Amino acid sequence: MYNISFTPDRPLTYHLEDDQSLARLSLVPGRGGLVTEWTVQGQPILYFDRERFQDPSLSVRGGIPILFPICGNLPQDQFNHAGKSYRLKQHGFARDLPWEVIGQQTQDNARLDLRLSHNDATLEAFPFAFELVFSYQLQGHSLRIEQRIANLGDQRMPFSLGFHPYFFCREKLGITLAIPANDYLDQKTGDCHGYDGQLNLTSPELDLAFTQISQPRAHFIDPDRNLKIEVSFSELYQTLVLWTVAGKDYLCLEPWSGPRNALNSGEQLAWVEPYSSRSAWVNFQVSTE
Repeated sequence: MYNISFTPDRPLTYHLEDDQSLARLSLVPGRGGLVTEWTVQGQPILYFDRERFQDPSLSVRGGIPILFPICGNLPQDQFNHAGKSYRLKQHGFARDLPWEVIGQQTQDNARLDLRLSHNDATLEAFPFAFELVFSYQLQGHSLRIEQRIANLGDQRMPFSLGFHPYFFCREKLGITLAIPANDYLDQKTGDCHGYDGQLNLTSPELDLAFTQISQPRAHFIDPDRNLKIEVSFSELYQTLVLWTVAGKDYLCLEPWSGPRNALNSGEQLAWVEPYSSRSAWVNFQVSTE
């Protein structure tokens, strides 16, 4: 008898936990400093397409992808800077590159520190000597990520930074929303719409961009699972995006420093002075309401 079998590929994965809160998280740094899965008391708070994550060429669907130096795409997939023209794919390249672990702490929480540095390939699509160090801290029932966006070059650096969390969500109908806006932008069509404080998340596809928010936070409550997921953030984030599609069980409540095409329009665009850096943070709190 002749047999042949094989174990698939599996990237270097870090595991974080608080055996007290029964919280465990999986972060795989070589794939964009990406948080893939997160569980509290064994229940999946994040959605993650494992099979898809197997073809290293497919975009990640689930977890918490990082958007830098832009969120969304650009017209013609480009932007001009100082006469010259540059090409950037949707959501930048941070999501597509490996990060290095430059730190670890286990006293006040489970803390993993990752670094993403510019390089020749990166400078070819974004001419700025950037350096990012993100800190992922896991405690009790929450996940906090702290960012330091640095410009190690000689001229101002414009940029956009975003987190694209895929929160687990099966029974969408019972979902209670709480987005601090009065209007949103259906990025699909490009038409605006009034927001009353609720919406049909059961619709075939919802791709809303709330670029006018009145609170440094937002959340949603799912009775079926009897718990709420709240997103809070530092002032670098001025836009809230909501992604969801019929079938796939996830609801994205994403904090963006700026909307699509901000690198070109200047809307909520951000800068980092030469040989300087700025910091920010995003927080994720789960509650058993």
